[PDB]
This record gives sequence, structure tokens and C-alpha cells, in this order.
Amino acid sequence: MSLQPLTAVNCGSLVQPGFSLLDLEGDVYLFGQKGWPKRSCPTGIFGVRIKKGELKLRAISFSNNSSYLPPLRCPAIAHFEAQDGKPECYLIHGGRTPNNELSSSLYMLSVDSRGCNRKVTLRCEEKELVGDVPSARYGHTLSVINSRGKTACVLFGGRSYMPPTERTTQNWNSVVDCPPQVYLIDLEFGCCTAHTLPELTDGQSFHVALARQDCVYFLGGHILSSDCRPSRLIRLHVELLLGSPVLTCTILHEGLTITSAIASPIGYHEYIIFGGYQSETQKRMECTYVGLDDVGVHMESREPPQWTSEISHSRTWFGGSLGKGTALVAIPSEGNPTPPEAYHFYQVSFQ
DNA sequence: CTGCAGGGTTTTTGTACAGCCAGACAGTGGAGTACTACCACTGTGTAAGACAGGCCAGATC
Repeated sequence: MSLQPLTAVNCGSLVQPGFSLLDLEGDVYLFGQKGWPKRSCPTGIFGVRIKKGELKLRAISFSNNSSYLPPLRCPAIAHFEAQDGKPECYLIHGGRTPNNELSSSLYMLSVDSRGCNRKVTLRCEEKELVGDVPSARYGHTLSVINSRGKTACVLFGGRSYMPPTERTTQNWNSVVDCPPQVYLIDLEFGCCTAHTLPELTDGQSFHVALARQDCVYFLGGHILSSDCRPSRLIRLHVELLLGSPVLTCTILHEGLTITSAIASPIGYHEYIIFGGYQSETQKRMECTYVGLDDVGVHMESREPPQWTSEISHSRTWFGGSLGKGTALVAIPSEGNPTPPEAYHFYQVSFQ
């Protein structure tokens, strides 16, 4: 456990509070640029490199067959691991564009070719969903399961704008939790089914979901109806058996009370959770370790690194997982005159 | 019940005697009155982003 400050070298104004780090093939790719894509980088996606403290961002370039992506702020990222057919995929869905509307379109991102000289080409394919599509939402979670042997995706949670009946230009910008029904989406084709279960009373948002061996564990979300941060741990068990993806669920005793956590994989299935917030006012400071197996989730409090007074007295903080026991955290910075660099950056490393 | 029509009711609308004050009219000689034009000149316009060229640094045979 260690932390080092990073110097936000030029072009650090493209990092916004909500954003994603897609970790694929060595270097990781920042995504969710602030504002619309400026023609300095007409794609919108960036490759990030951390070297001797310098955080340098390079402009990736799409391939010829790709449809282009609007910089969603807080979408649902699902890492589809390397296997047949085209490894490895990242499922982005659905978030909200730089104009405040919700996308409701599933995108699949893959790698194409390299280099020559330290260059990587990507490709984004928008994939149609026939249904019974899930309603446009943001903050939810999507997870990838492999069940004998078909790959499916489980989609759950997330806020949404009010339905188009009570929607009023005085209550326009208000959000309410989407109804709690789990959507099972096939990677191919776009046939999506929707199931409901009694144990899931209300939906959640910003809840870290972990998925392994046809089982999905949901940690504590933030329910906006009762304003509670439930410490219940949720588990659901699905199996795709022709012709239904039959789904069941169970409640567990203890689940951590964190919302919007930074889940970095370190081991085979062991994760380190950095956490966003314990309560509405007081953010989480402790770092936790969550291993998981067929038995269940195993929790362990590990020693958190000594925080600088700044990151300890920060009101809000965000970030993502660079992977391999490394994570990136950001602190909004106050000063006059404008720094102008708004976000000061830290790199945290496990072992 | 409706409609209109002589007259009633009380109330207005005005003209009628008849005496009498308050302000406009004329004016003036000019004053100071009061209202207009003329004169240069002001403020609100206020930061990043696109593109072409040169070059260097790291990866490859």
C-alpha cells in the first residue's frame, strides 16, 4: 500500500467527476471526456500513461468500421473477458451525453491492430437490442456471466428521469430510481428478457457489482426512496437453460455500506475496494479487501496508506482502477487565481 | 305567467327670482422666468481552439 502524487501535465481539463477507465491490453484508456469531442482528438477516447509521476494522455483513433461514441458521463461498464469470438470486449451502456439526456444504447468496444510506433487502434460497434429493451438509465451495473456455456449479461439498478407523465418543467432535472427488475441481455443477438423477483424491493444506484462463475454479488447501494445506504449484501444466481435464463436470489448478512467504490482487481478473483462514501456527508477513508469464491464473499480490512491532509479533508473524491493493484484517485482543488488545473491526482498501489 | 299603459312613488335636472365674490382680461416694461438646443464623449461588447510545419525519439530489420 502506497500513494504518490502525479503532476497533471497538459491536457488535464478533459477529466470530469464522472468518467471511466477501460483497462485493456496493457495501457488503459480514459473515457468520458468533458464536453463534446474537440477536434484535437476527434474520437473522444484517450490512452493514459504514467511514467515518473507524469500522467500523459495520448489521442487514440478509431478504425474504419466503427460508429462513434458520445462522451457518456457515468455509464455501466462491463468487462467481457477474452474468449470467442473477438477478444476482449468492453460493454458500455448507457450513461448520459454532454446534453442532459440518457443514451439507452449498448456499445461494444474492441481492439483492432498495432502499432506501428506505439499506436493502438480501437473499434466501437453499436449493437441493437430487440425487446423489451431496458429503459434509459445511468449509474446502474452490468455484469458478465458464463453459464454452460453461453455468455449472458445481467443488468440491474440505476436512476432515471421521471416518466413522461409527471415530468414537469419545474421537476425536469429531478431523478428517481428505476423500477427494480433484472434484465438478462444476450451479447448476440440483442434479445433481452426482463424478470422480476420479490426479494428485490427497490432498485439501487452506484453499487459495485462483482460477477464470477454464474453468480453475482451486489454490495451496498444508495436507495433514494428511504435515503438509506443498506448494509445488506445481495446475491443472485442465474443459469441459461433452454429456453429460459432462470434466475434466483438471496440476501446475505453483511455487506459494506459504500456507494461508488473503486474496485481494483489484484489477484485472480481478489479485489481491493477503495470506496466512495459511508454516508451522505462523511466519505469513506478505510480501504478494504474483498476476495470471492464459490463459498461466498470474504472480507478483510487491510491497512490503508497514510493519507495527506488534503485527501483526508476532501469533501468529495472519485477515480477508477488502472488495474494490477494500481488505482487512480482525483481530488478537486480550490484556489484563486484559477490553477487552472482543477483536479490534483494521486496513484495508489497495492503491494 | 307574459306584454303594455294610465298613473303613482321618490328622486333628479334645470330654470327660474335676486344679490355678490373670485378670478380672467389688457397692458407694460422688463425680469427672471423656464425650457430647450449644442457639445464632444461613455458603456455594454473580452480566450481557447483549429491547423500547418519542423523535428525528435523510440521501435524495427
